[PDB]
Amino acid sequence: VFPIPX
Repeated sequence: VFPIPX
């Protein structure tokens, strides 16, 4: 989930 790579 942006900004999270996963």
